[PDB]
Amino acid sequence: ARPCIPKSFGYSSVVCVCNATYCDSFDPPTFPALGTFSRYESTRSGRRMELSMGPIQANHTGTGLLLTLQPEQKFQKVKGFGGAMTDAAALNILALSPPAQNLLLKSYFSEEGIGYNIIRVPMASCDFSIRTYTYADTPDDFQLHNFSLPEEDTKLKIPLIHRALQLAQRPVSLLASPWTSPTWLKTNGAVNGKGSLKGQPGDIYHQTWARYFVKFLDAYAEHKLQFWAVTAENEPSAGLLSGYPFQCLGFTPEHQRDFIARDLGPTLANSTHHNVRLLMLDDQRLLLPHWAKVVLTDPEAAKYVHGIAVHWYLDFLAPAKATLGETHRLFPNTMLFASEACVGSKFWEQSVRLGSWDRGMQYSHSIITNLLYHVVGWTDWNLALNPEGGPNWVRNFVDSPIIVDITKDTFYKQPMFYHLGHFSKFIPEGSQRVGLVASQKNDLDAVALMHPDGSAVVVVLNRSSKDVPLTIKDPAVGFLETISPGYSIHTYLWHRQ
Amino acid sequence: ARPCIPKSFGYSSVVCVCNATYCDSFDPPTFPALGTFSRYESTRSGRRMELSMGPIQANHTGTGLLLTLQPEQKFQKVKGFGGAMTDAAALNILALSPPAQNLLLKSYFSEEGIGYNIIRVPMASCDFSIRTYTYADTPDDFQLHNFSLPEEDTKLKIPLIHRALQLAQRPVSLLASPWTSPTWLKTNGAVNGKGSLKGQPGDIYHQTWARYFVKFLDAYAEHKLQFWAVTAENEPSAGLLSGYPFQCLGFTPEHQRDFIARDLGPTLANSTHHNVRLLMLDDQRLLLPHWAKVVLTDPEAAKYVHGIAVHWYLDFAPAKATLGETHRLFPNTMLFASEACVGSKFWEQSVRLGSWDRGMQYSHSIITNLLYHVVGWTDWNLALNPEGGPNWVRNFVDSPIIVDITKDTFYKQPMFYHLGHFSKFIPEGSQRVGLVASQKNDLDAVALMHPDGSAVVVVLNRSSKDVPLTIKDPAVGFLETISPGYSIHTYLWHRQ
Ligand SMILES: *[C@@H]1O[C@H](CO)[C@@H](O)[C@H](O)[C@H]1NC(C)=O
Ligand SMILES: *[C@@H]1O[C@H](CO)[C@@H](O)[C@H](O)[C@H]1NC(C)=O
Ligand SMILES: O[C@H]1[C@H](O)[C@@H](O)CNC[C@@H]1O
Ligand SMILES: O[C@H]1[C@H](O)[C@@H](O)CNC[C@@H]1O
Repeated sequence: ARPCIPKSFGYSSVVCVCNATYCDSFDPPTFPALGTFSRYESTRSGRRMELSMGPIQANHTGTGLLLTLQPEQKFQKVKGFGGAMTDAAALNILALSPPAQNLLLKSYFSEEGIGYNIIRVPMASCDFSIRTYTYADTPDDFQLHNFSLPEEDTKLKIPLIHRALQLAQRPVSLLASPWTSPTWLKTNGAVNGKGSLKGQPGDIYHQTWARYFVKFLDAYAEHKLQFWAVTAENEPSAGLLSGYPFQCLGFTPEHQRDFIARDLGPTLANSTHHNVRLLMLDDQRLLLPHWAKVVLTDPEAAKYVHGIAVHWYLDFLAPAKATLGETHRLFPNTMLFASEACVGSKFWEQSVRLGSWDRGMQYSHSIITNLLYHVVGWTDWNLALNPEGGPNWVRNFVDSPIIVDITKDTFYKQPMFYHLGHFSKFIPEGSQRVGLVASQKNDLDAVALMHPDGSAVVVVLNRSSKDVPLTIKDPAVGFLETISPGYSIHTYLWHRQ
Repeated sequence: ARPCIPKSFGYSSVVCVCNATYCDSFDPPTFPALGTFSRYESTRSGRRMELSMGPIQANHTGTGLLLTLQPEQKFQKVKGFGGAMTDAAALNILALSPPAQNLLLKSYFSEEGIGYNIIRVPMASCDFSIRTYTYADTPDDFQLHNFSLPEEDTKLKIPLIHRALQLAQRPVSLLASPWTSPTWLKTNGAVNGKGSLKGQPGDIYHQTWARYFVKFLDAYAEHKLQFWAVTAENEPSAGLLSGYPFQCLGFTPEHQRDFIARDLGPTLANSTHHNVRLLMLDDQRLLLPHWAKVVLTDPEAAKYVHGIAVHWYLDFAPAKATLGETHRLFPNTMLFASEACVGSKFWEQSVRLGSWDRGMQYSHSIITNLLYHVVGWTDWNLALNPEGGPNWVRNFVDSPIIVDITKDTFYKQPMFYHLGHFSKFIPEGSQRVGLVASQKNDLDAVALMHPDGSAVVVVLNRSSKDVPLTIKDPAVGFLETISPGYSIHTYLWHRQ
């Protein structure tokens, strides 16, 4: 429908420029006829999810790299893909003119964009906020008589969420996560730094905090928003470290276990929101499988836990298999879910690198490794940031797939946006990842899934500089002859009957 | 003989203040009779390797955790402990007046201090230099006729090293590591960034680079200094990273494999320096076991590799899966910690004067290393200024001694004493042995056997609670003690 308007900022690749009247968009999706495949291509050299089609060949010799589909090797089903509606993201989106806001939201949520179906919502303030607040800042208000949603929710977050759901291709799932409790529930009486809930699981500080989840959900329900899930706490390990700079609330895995068992599970289970799922951890995978053991080998906490949530930030010093794989080995019936990722990365590179192809590859690299190790979904951090990677009240600036330039009523779609798009647009909720074996050692990253309609989707990422010729075999159908260009990512689709 | 002069700077504990006429020091060791032990204690509250003594008796009065010496279980033998004489360390030491310099050097190398017996020496410049330079900056000098040592070596590093050896109670070993080759040998023609050697193992570029190691060893040998070992490159993986900010030289594990096999191994071994050890990796431990499998399964490379050098940064990949697994796979190739440092969280503060937490990080990681077969442990810069500098790129990192040029004073941090709890009492040749815990506890502990047969046990308490403790020697009896919250003890006793 409309192509990328490219612009260079002197990094490895370009961004796609959008404004009030223009943004790159897709045509409505069409089924490739049986015996054909669809290919979506993005390249460092400038191609941005271009649609092309080819034949599936009945025969193939000799020769070189072959990746064979295994429809009988069935693994996890997919929950979905999305990002976080933080104070910082919402504030940036709304600072644009209304027509630019819509193109922005369609890019993420529409069928003319990348079909996101998860939105993470912080419960009150985090570091990507411009002030600290919780929903119950009256000291010692154990009854939560003064619990209320501030404007951050009622004027920025919630209206943006509604407009996304309205644009949305697919049913959208909301995920909620707290950074800090009110400061009077905490041993250090501050939103940041080392500190946890006062007293012990089962007591009034613990029961009040559990009740605060219920009040949060009650309040969102009044604005016609239902949650798919909540996490027990964002990065519980963070609140264990002295001088921790921004909002946190410390739990050892034992504390989380008992908090879930005593307070948070029963409270949620006895509320009108009993169907909301609870995910534990919500922190770096380096904490697995230990954290999952402590919590899930206690059946009183296990009965309340639907899933384990993981953060991507390092990560690089904890190989998937030893963390993600082991945990699945031990609790195959507790889903793994990536609830937060950003870049990053690095201490000598700027927070925002407009046009960075490398950062795009890190996303898709991580998404593929995640899928290969059982993870059922993936959630980017901030949906939009400014060219500084903010705002952020502790200046903890990071990058985002969409960068808003408020003076120019313009936004930039980075490579990360598209690299994400290669998964989000084409893997709906209910897809099942399947086997895919390589006939020879290669430099590609690849993953195959089965769409709920029976069709196939395979994503191939090439992080080397060299083109790599390859064929994908599907026994039901034949052979896709293709080439993977250096510094590219392709998604391949085709019907099976 | 002289106690710590404490000073607080607002962090969890104190530094010890030393200057031209005063520094904290030890008396010569003694050999207490069988049935008595010596304890060195440092606490966050202020004690600094304080010596006391007591009895190891036949009756067991304690009721809590029991640690039993098991001398029959024998593990790795120790190579030693030390730190890096970088350009920055040397500049910092040399900005003190002479008598202050001596007290500093004694703190680390002397019997009166902590008994260091390793020095790592960068081969030309790294980030802790105040300028970029190699030993062969003149382009296209493939025979290296113009190879030479600048002032940083001949005026700063080398004199300091000679003096450290004059003072040292023990034989000191030197370990050398390159950050970058001459830039005209690299794919990118720069000192930093994504770039390897040009061409391929075997060719003129590789041959020249390998010869540069020999020229370096010759040059130091003219200064009457011999090396124990060299690493094949500092952080080879760094140079695979686009825009890497400081001096680097990229090798994939295969490239390191082939460079050692074809060039570095043959050249070193066909030189008068054939006894110098070669250590591979010299990088984060997350690269293990993989890097070890690639290099060490090719017999042509393996025959040249004495050991695997690891950095601790960047550790927070577990010990078992890296060090444990690498030892299982290659049990006759020593593991050695070539560079350790802290390591500041982004809300810090590269230098935190008096930080007890950083102390604990050092001793905790030394203990973990000992429990996973590592034979040696090298700190990074011997000394830095209060800004954690000089560093030509950016400072991130603290150091056990902080020099204040303007007051002719230097500060010994908790890191210094945490290292000392080990380096002072574990000489080269010491062997790690069993130490069995009777019940789950929060302590970190390790036992070793001195070459003279005596026991050394280090007990670290990272919790805030006092832990009542009994240590048992099957040969002697029971030692009743308490490990206070936020403390580190070293226990020493004779076994016959
Ligand atoms: C919007 O973008 C297109 C560039 O594709 C351009 O022709 C149009 O003028 C832009 N609008 C504004 C207000 O700059
Ligand atoms: C050096 O340290 C000792 C002990 O603290 C002290 O008595 C002396 O004054 C110090 N020298 C200077 C110049 O302050
Ligand atoms: O608040 C999040 C930070 O803003 C994000 O940059 C990475 N760290 C984890 C935290 O949950
Ligand atoms: O030059 C070294 C750095 O100065 C040290 O701070 C951390 N490790 C990376 C490098 O090998």
